[PDB]
Amino acid sequence: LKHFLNTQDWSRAELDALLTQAALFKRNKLGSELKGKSIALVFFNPSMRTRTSFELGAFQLGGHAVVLQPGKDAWPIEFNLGTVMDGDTEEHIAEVARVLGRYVDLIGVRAFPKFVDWSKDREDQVLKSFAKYSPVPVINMETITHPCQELAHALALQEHFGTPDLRGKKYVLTWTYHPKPLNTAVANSALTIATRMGMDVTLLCPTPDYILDERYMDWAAQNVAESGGSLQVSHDIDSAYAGADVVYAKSWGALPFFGNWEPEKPIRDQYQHFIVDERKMALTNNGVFSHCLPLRRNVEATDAVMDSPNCIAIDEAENRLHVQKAIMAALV
Amino acid sequence: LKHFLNTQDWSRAELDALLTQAALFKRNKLGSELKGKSIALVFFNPSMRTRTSFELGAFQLGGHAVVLQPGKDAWPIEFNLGTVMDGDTEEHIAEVARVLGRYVDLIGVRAFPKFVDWSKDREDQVLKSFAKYSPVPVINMETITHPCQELAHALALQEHFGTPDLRGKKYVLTWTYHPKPLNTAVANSALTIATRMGMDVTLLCPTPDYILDERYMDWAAQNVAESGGSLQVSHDIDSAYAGADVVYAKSWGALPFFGNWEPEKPIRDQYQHFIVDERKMALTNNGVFSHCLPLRRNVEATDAVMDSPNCIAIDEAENRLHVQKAIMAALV
Amino acid sequence: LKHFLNTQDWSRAELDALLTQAALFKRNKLGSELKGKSIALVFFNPSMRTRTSFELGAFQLGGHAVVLQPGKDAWPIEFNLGTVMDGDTEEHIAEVARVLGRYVDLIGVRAFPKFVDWSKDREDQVLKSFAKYSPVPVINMETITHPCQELAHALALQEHFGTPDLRGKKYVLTWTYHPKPLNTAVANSALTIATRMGMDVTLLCPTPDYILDERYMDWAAQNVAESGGSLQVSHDIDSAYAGADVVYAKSWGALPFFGNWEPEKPIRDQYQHFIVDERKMALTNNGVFSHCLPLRRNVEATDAVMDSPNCIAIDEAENRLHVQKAIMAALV
Ligand SMILES: CC(=O)N[C@@H](CCCNC(=O)CP(=O)(O)O)C(=O)O
Ligand SMILES: CC(=O)N[C@@H](CCCNC(=O)CP(=O)(O)O)C(=O)O
Ligand SMILES: CC(=O)N[C@@H](CCCNC(=O)CP(=O)(O)O)C(=O)O
Repeated sequence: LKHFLNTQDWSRAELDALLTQAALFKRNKLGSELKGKSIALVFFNPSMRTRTSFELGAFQLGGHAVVLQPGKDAWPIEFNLGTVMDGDTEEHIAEVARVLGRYVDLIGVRAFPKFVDWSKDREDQVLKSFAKYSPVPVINMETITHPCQELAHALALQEHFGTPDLRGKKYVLTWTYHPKPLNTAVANSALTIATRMGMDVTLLCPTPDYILDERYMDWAAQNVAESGGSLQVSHDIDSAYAGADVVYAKSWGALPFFGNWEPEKPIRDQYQHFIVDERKMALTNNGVFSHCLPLRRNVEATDAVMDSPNCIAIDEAENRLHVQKAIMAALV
Repeated sequence: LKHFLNTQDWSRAELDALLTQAALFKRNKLGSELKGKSIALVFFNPSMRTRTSFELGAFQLGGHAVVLQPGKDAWPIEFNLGTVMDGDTEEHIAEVARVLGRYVDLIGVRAFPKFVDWSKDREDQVLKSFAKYSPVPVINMETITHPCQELAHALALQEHFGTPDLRGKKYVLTWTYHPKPLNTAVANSALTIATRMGMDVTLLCPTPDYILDERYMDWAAQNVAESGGSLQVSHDIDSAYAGADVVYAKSWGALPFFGNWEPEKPIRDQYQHFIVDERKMALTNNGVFSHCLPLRRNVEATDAVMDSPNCIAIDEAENRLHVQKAIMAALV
Repeated sequence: LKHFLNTQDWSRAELDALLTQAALFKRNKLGSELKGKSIALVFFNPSMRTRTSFELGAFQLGGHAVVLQPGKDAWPIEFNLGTVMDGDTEEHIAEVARVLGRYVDLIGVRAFPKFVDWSKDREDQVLKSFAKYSPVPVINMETITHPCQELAHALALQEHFGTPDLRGKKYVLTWTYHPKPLNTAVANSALTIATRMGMDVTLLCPTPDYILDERYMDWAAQNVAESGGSLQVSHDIDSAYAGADVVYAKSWGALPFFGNWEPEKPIRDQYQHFIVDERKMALTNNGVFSHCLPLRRNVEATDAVMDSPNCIAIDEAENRLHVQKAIMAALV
């Protein structure tokens, strides 16, 4: 059974096919690829674009999406094995995935880390459990990676430059400020797809404590050696931005501080100058700027940058709809 | 771009066309006016009829409604401009409206005042922001006015009297009791449409403190001079009800007490006799009674009045579906 | 007007017709029985299978389900008559049911007891009120009985044994452990349908305090005399399980302790050995095991039992979709 858990699991040819089908769907939005079919959208965390785009995507292809929120409307779910369920969880994922598999044709799942212990969060237990027990394809709607975002982002870049080949472009993945410590998922995914696409990637972050999990740094290294791109880490803003063709910003909590955030608060607070403003963008090669959203204006990026004609964030957001339709079509 | 924010923004001819299309849709509920199209229903407050009628209306016309609740499932939204978003809000309406505009064909928004400062609530910031940033038509699902309710109400009245021309009828908009201070929206809208329709309107309320915002009293004055109706404020129950053809009740907090409600509590509590009962309705010219709902029985109106054959509240509620379908059809 | 409140209200012929239509729908899932029609799914409590199966069932038959949660998105509802609504409830069921009746073609309602006073909960006020005031058919999505579960369960059994005739089979309805006191609905329904089907039923529970309400014991007695089955209560595990063809487990709070649960805690806690494990199932005649779900593994039933080929819980869960489609088709 084929699932869409990570782009890293897919061959470059398969990903190129997905991006092309996405472009095709963007030209002809209504279809029958999902006629009479359905997808269960399981959300363990908030969402506006993901829920809306998947729900509309299902509708536009003749199917139907059922939106579920365990702990809210649906019953809370247990993922650990062999435990005595006398706690807060009401049922086990074994039953949840098997039951949904009798109803729907696809299952999407969104589950952010708990931010208590990265050793536990990095195992991707929720997503892996759905893929293990589900008799139908499972789609990652964001856990510790965000593959749907990767493709929406990639398509937006190929559209901007007018070509599917992004090799040679200088890509800057920069950490940015935020009052709270967030998920590294989008950053992990950006690093992954940017290198898979063969760009010259620079991971710009405040300190070594903000470097991404080795798993993704390794994927990136492997992707560069295969795509012909490059990878490097930087703690110097001006050098990183210089000559950049693309700048993608995202805020995330330092992995070393999982379960111990109050000491990280003062640390991030002394780097709010990482905010993407006109000055930094002016150092780029008339580069484009994007963000996965939701975005806090004048915190992660300034009003000027967001409203500049070089910001393609709205186009990338729109593309979530198109690439997800390609993903669902491919899996059914 | 044409939006449906207030009936006051529309010409009488346009409103008559809407009411006629609504009557047509009531005769032939299924259609293809929204085939393959979608509407985002953004709710910042509770709703039963509005969510249900819009959702079903979209379905019946071949489209699909996506229901969103910022702060619940969707991310909280910032509306103020140029501020540093380090608070509770996660994203700005500029991005929210632009993104939704890439997904849906229409956006409906429900956002009640915050009841802290009427000077701020009366600006209609949420609705105006959606209309400003959205590339697609925006529909008022109730903010400080409730135009969809106005048309459902108007159609019910024209149906009751068997004619679209309501000129000459004595219309009584009466305040009624409620344990809590509520939105003036429905009252503002009733005053607006009743005068736009050319009826002889009487705004019956306990004291001058309960008179509606000048904005609506002015709209009413302008509407009367154009429709041939009349407007007057009253604090005397029996004189107002006498010979009335229509009685529309709604409870609302006195505008002067925004941000200072505890002193208003004792005030409203001494006027619970404003409740619509058989005695008051017996003073009317065999008039009809209606309410926008939800309604607290034996508080806002008695069981007898609600169950009387003169109560058209259920018909008005049904009409929300028909007039909203006419509105969506007109905007697409 | 015909509603689906309880199987006990339906003749055996009508129920057999429903089960047969359910089997037919399971073979041909897409249809037009609900084309352009809609159902309002009103949930006062959590749900995963019920919401998902009804929503998908409506979609597969060409209709649309509107999911409502009073107190969450919809307004809270008052059911008592003639009271002064100055409390938490915003509107009365009289208005709610009448309004929904102008929008949808069917109304489903889920409302568990409040667990404070069984004398009040056993009256089934919510369900009865919807049936009383609704101009359209009402469907029980679980209140104090769970008729939809009864049919899904019955169909799964007929499928397992390869025949609609279950007479002669030894059926064991056993109480099982759970940290909290739960609804007797599923148990009441199991007892009802198992006897209606003519099986030899044994109600196995810890003590006389866990025996079901007389109403259901009476229905069972009446069903046995008509179907040719049998009914008996047992407090001995091994004797009950011996030679059983079917074992259905469910946990529920002792009726005598409604409104007084802390003293019941120690009582249930001394019977957690009622859990369905391999040892008890090995005493049966290679019998099948099922549960309505959600199920707490290693509490209500062990991992071994849940994963055994004799467990048909997933099939019963799937059948909720098919029997509910038969129910909606029959009522429209
Ligand atoms: C603040 C916060 O927690 N952010 C998330 C955004 C995820 C990407 N964004 C999306 O998928 C868009 P939507 O479907 O509207 O959430 C994060 O940090 O990973
Ligand atoms: C108590 C309360 O806050 N009431 C609202 C009712 C609005 C009109 N009513 C509707 O639009 C019907 P529904 O869509 O079911 O809310 C108010 O006072 O403005
Ligand atoms: C723990 C709890 O409260 N359980 C419920 C389960 C009801 C039957 N189960 C269903 O209808 C399945 P779903 O639609 O997913 O809830 C009870 O005890 O009655």
